Amino acid sequence: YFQSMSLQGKVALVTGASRGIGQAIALELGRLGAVVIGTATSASGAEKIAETLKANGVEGAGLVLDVSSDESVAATLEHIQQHLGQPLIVVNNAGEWFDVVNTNLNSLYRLSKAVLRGMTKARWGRIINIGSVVGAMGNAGQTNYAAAKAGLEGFTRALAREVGSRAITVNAVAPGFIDTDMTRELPEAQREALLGQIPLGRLGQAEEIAKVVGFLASDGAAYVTGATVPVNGGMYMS
Amino acid sequence: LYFQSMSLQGKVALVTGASRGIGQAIALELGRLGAVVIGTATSASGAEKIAETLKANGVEGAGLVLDVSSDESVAATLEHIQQHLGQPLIVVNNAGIRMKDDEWFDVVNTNLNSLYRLSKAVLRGMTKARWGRIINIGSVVGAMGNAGQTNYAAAKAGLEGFTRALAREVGSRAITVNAVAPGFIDTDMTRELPEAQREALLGQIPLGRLGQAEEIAKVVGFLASDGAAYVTGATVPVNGGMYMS
Amino acid sequence: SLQGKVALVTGASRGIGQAIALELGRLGAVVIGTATSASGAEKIAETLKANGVEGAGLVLDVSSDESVAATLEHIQQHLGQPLIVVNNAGIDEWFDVVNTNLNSLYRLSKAVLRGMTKARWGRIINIGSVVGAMGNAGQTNYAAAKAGLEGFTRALAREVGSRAITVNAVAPGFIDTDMTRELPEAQREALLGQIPLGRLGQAEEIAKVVGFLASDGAAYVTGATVPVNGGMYMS
Amino acid sequence: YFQSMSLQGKVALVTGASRGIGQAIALELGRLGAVVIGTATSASGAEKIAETLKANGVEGAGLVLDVSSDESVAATLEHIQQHLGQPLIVVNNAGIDEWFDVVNTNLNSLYRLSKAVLRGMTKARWGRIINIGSVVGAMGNAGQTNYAAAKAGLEGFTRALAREVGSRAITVNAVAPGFIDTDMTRELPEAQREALLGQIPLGRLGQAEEIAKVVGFLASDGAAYVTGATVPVNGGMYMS
Ligand SMILES: CCn1c(NC(=O)Nc2ccccc2OC)nc2ccccc21
Ligand SMILES: CCn1c(NC(=O)Nc2ccccc2OC)nc2ccccc21
Repeated sequence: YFQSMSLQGKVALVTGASRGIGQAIALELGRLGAVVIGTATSASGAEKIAETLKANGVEGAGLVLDVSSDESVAATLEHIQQHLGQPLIVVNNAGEWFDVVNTNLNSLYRLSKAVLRGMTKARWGRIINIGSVVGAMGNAGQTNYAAAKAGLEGFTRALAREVGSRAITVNAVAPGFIDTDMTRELPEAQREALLGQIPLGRLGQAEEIAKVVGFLASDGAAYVTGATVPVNGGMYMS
Repeated sequence: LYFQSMSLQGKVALVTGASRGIGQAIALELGRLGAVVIGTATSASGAEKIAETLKANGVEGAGLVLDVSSDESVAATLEHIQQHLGQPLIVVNNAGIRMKDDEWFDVVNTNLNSLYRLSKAVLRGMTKARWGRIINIGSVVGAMGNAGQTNYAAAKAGLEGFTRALAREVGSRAITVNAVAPGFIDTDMTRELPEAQREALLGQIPLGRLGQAEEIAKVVGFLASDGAAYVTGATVPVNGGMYMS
Repeated sequence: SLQGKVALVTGASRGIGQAIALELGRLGAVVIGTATSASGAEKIAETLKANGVEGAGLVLDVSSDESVAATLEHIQQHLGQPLIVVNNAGIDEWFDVVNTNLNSLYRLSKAVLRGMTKARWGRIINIGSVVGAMGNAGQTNYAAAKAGLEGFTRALAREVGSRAITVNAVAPGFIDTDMTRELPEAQREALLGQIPLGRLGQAEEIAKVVGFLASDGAAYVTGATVPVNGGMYMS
Repeated sequence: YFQSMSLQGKVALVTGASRGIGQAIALELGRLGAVVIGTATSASGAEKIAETLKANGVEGAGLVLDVSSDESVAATLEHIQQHLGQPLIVVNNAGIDEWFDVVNTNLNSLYRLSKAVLRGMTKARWGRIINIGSVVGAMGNAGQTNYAAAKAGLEGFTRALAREVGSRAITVNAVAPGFIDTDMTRELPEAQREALLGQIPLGRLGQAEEIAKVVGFLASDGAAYVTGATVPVNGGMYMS
């Protein structure tokens, strides 16, 4: 059918939506017809999200959420339920190597567990996990990226297996080197070395992540689950 | 003249093995998205069936006879398409060629040699246009036991590696190369199963059902689009959560 | 040969852990095996003595910072620094189990690394869990634990490599243990039919791989997970 | 006079044994007690192999083999059968936009050889096939492409063949080297060498002997439950 009908009738929760990849996802799910709730860690972030949605003709809301807190999670979901409805599309974009991976996976799990009750009841759902962008400094940066990706992949596949019988899919998107504020002011030598390892020869656009998410949220992705889609211009780091 | 804003309009898509099943659903999905579609089969009747199926669904294009194992068939088929329809810039390779666990070698070797032949031939046009999409379709699970697993895991491993390598080679030209790896989709093999076997098969699939051909096609249609321009070298599994390697 | 080396093997009172303890001892290491109880520890100490292996049995709870620190201090004072460390002890449930096991691996590994850093040599070898149950939940849990094991092992290897410490893992498939022994004949048969070699693995066959990874000739292997599964791959 | 060697009584065929990794594997299997047949593509290679085996006290032979030729394969194996015995340990270390043809041909060669030696293993109900992957051949994107493609084909092939032959207690495994100290790496500029080392957690190149040791373990009885596996030997440098 028509693109702006793809998600009509669905409420999407997108964490970390005030800028960058998260904002582009919020706008793309809106354009596909979802009601969109974007989150930020501050009140002004939340308000910016609400304004950006309105400016682009997307219905929904901006909210304050801290995915590391049980209380923030439970309160936020109760707010959404009462005022907008049950979020059946959930995009986790809000985030040395050990602590970071362990904490991010704990956060994914907390949020996922909380939104699954609604999806179990509806017998339908989409959980999409967004991995971290390539950039960070070092052999340490490489270590950290490969570890986070490996944890993201394994988690996503496990959770998909658990929830599959309820027609809930769980997938992940693993970005490579994407043009965000974080990557834009990386020293020129690191940026160049990164470009030289990307077959397409350019950075990815936030919108190019968002499009993949939008597809995974759609009905035609209903038999994709447990998958991690790399969006990296052909640069594979393991 | 009619200019579409967010569609495959103006693109010519070649879909090999389009007379039934997955290939046919892909041909119809790319047509619905606005491409001109050339579907192929190894026989005149398959080609005719394709041409009729396109016309019934309002899709412009053609059914052609193509044998991907033959240099002559490949070159002739591409020359024909060039002259009459234009340069195919979306190419979907879906044509591949008691099941025992020794059949993996010949099948994987023949199919990769065919993927390579076709891909090489259509790359010239994509290089010249500085745009392209090559999308390789994997083989479905062909049988229920050990041999079935062995042959499916081998074909999927060859497909993944080949796709990633080719993507690296052509990336600088803004040509993406991806693959779609199906799991269990509705087939004769699954239809002719005893009820206990069918139920045990479904119990190995987290979603609890077989996949539809259309559900493969939708993933291919996305890969062909502009918004998948940064996806390359990837193999998207479409298997309801059933992962076998 | 491992003469002159002190090896710590967690979970050594039976099965895979015990076979690893005896194998490293046969290769000449001084061996400290651990159990969660005083009787387990004592059984370990008796087994080592019966096989002529110098070392000790100790009580260790890898989930406790105090147990870890105390245990390592005990070993340092009485036997020396453990430079070969084999982690074989482990604790909708896939999440908590994996998350806790990786937290334990990390705790122990971080503690034993001081001594390896000081020696400029080390071997950490993580043992994966055997397939724990038949069918989908068993597959989910096993694949998840294996995936977390592989990624963790690779990341740690990258962090400690410059100190000539290797970090590797061994991922067993179906091994002849109490779990597989208490299976009904029909289940056992169906299981064998999914294993190309057509038999269950022996605990000793895990121990031999570990014994090799502990050796000098494995010095360029790091970050690797060796599957010991008779050709049965699940993920 | 009597020593119990872990491969005593076994005949090992090692392809590509005249230098480097293949030679170190031939010497290692010999030290472990096997009778060793090393091959090369030329008569002088073969002779060099035979001299090296003799200098190290290893029984066996150097032979000319071209793994791309059915005639050379069948003739060479028949020769070995008649004069030395059935090779029950086989180590494939011989190889020849080019990624395709190289990988595709090497896997076709592995298959030809493997198929030919399997009848003897089937008869004995015991075997070891060990496939050696290519070292990283060049710095840069093409080098990465070719290396990742070869490794991916090697892994998939090795796992499939293992599945096919498992019921006969024949194991099939691969060893995937990273950067090993040989002529290619020995002659890089100091800045490139230092940057290469900085991508290897262990901070050094691997030795040929360190690949040979892993092979020697895989050939042993204690590796009997390892099959289908690809052991990376790369100092922690993982490229895919
Ligand atoms: C947080 C520990 N961890 C994990 N996984 C993890 O924590 N959980 C996990 C991993 C795989 C599958 C399911 C999981 O549940 C968290 N993967 C890692 C990879 C590299 C370093 C650490 C990793
Ligand atoms: C037919 C031999 N073969 C090949 N042959 C091959 O040419 N593979 C290949 C070529 C280019 C790039 C990647 C490749 O494999 C992943 N790949 C296989 C994978 C699994 C089982 C057998 C395979």
